[PDB]
Order: sequence, then C-alpha cells, then structure tokens
Amino acid sequence: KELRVGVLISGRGSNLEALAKAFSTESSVVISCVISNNAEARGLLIAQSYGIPTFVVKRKPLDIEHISTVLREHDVDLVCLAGFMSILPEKFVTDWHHKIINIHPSLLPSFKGLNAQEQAYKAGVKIAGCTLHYVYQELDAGPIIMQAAVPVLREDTAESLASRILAAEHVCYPKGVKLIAQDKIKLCDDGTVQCTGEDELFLFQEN
Amino acid sequence: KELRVGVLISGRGSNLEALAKAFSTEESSVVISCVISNNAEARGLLIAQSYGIPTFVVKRKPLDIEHISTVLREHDVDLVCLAGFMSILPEKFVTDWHHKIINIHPSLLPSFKGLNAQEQAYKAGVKIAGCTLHYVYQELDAGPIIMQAAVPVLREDTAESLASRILAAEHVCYPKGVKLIAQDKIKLCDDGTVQCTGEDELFLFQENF
Repeated sequence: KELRVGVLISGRGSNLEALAKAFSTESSVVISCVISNNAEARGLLIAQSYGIPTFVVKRKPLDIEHISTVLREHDVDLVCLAGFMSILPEKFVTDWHHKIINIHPSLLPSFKGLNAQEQAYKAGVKIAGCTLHYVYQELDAGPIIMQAAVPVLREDTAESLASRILAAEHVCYPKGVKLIAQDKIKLCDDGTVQCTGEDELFLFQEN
Repeated sequence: KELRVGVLISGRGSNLEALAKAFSTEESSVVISCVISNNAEARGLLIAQSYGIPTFVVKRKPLDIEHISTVLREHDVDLVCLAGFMSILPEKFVTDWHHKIINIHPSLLPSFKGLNAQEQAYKAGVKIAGCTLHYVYQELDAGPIIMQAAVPVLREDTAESLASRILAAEHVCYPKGVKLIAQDKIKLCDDGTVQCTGEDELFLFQENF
C-alpha cells in the first residue's frame, strides 16, 4: 500500500490479470479498484478472485461522475486503461493529466486507433510490438513511457501476431507501473519521458 | 558474378561501403556495376573508385533521370539500390525501373516518413527505432517492406548518436536483403507483402548500444 491503482476495463481483462499477478506478492503497488463499462466483462471475475472491489457503470452515455466517484473514494493515484472501450471526455482527461496511462498494441506512433494488429498485419511490417503511454487529449498520441518489440513470422495470421503482442503487453504493463510507483519516471521539458534509474524503457521480446 | 547492382548515393557512402565490402569476396553472387551520385562532392564517390567501381555524377535539379537510366542500362543493372540518395524520384523513373528499385530508410516504417527520420524519432520520444529495407513504388516511403531491423534508444542519446546506431544496423540489413534477392529467396505474396522462401528471417534485432 503506497501507489494505489485503478484499472478501467471492458473485456476479458488479460492485462488486468498480468497486473494483479505482478502486484500481489513484497509489493509496492495496490490495485484498489477495477471499473467496467460492461456488465458482461469477464475481467470483473479475475478482479474478484484477487479480492479487488469491482464496479459496473452505465456505458451510453458514459456515467463518468460515477467513475470519478469510485476512483476518489478508493484513493487512486494512477489510472490504468486496460482494454477500456470508450472515448473519455475532455474534463476527465484534463483532470487526471499525468495520472492516466494506457497500453496500445502497436509500436506508436504507427497504427493509432482500433484494430492496431490487423493494420500492422496488412501493412507487412516485419516487426511490431506494444507501447505504454500517458493518455493525453488526442487518441493514442500522449507521451511514450515504454515500448516492447516483437517479430512477425512468415506463417503468422493477424490473430497469432495479436497473441504475440498481447504476450508482450503482459510484461511491459507491470514493469511500467512499477517504475511509476518507485518514482523513477519523469516527464522532461521537451515533452518526452525518461527513467532516472538503471532500468530501460525498451523491451526486445523474441518468440 | 550474376546479380548486377547499381548504387545511387548523395553523401559519404557508408552503406555503399558496407555493400561493396560484403560483395567483394571472391565467391560472391552479387556485383556492383556502377555508382551514381547526384552530387559532385559525395565522398561515397571515392569509396566506389577504391573498389574499382565506375562512378558517374548527374545533374540534381531537375534530377537528370535519363542520364541515370542510360548509365544503368549500359552497365547491365538488374537491381537499383538507393543508399542515401537525396532526390525525389520522378514517377517516370519509378515506372521505367518497375519493381527493380529498393531503398533503405532510417526508421521503422510506416512511422517517420520523409526526410530526417532519425530526428523525428528523437523528438517523438520512441524507445525503439530502426531501419526498413523496401521496394520503391510510386507512393513515397510506402512500397512493400522487405526487411526491418530494430535498435534501442538510450536516455543519453542525441539525434546524431541515435542516427549512428541506426546506420550500424543498416550495414547489416542492406547487404542481407540484397543477397536474399540474389538468392531468388524473396517473393511477393498475393496480398502484396514480402516473404522469404528459406530459413532466413526478414526481421533483425540489433540489441547493441
């Protein structure tokens, strides 16, 4: 109980799971709540198996006052988007500036937006990966914290490449949050992000 | 001495040097037939001459494309390789050498198209950068990708430091790809993407700092 995290989900919560496994030892970080905009989100069950309180909110229109209410009430320092499917409103992004992050299944700034893996596959790139980044006003364009690269093999499908990238997301997200919790992440004057400790912000994952 | 290559340059010829060293071996499948600069001061011109490769300088603005194509035809070129060539290629030239031109770009395309791709990477604050070998088609920096090599970006890098690490990876990437082409291992798929028909791989991870 030092860095308190809130995780926003809409789906299976595989990244949430990685995050909950990583920080339930010895650990500096606490996931204080998980919030979903989908009552059918399987990630809610993962959350409940780790003893983490869960909350379902209305989707359309998104009940953002309830989200903020839950986050304030659980003393959240850092909001992690992990498969959350909505466009967040301006005030909320403004309000949590420097305190919301996301993981996106491409090597940004390439392949912003939905369907990032399919886009890469059709593109014929030979290397792909994931990016952890602060959530700013423009979708998928805030400053980059960590990146991890994976290869695309001759025999891949769009779906098999996704699994390889998702595998890499599982390693990158928790490492990233850990660096934030132990005070080693720093936004610089030029708007780029840098680590003040020994650790590196790049990962090369081979498969 | 069977795949004949023409190399187009504008600067110091670093990638040219890596290619000429790679293919000078007595048992090489690839021959560099000519070297062409759009610049009378490109130091790569002296590298070419040290290898006994004929060199040619063409007018720059407008790019004298017919002089270029005449040189290439008279040296029996099969593959046109741009290696730091700084001139937009007019659509007629790209038609005239249909599917026979490749280029090494110093980024992980499709990110950072255009000039000074390394500086773009540096200001973007990516943690991973690299280079892409690709066919030159009509659309700038968007022809089918042949090979890509990944390179880390360090905390203490400048634009030029990072440029140097990318260049180092280009020295490994450019020769590799040309040789796969020379082996007849490179095939375009039905969807337009490239594949290798052997044990070789089209991605490279250059882990070194």
